[PDB]
Amino acid sequence: LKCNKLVPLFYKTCPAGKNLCYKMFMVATPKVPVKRGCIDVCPKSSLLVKYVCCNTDRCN
Repeated sequence: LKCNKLVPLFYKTCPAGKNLCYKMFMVATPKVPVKRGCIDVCPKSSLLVKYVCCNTDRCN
């Protein structure tokens, strides 16, 4: 599988490394994307950050 990061490139493959592609923004005020990579489990927002994972391919 492969998603899109925000730092040093465009997409990334996480076939054996992980299985899903999640995002991590912060809502403390100005919604803002902070991290988007590949994980085998989506944790769970909390009070200042939410996360959006996907397992379809490119949907991230």
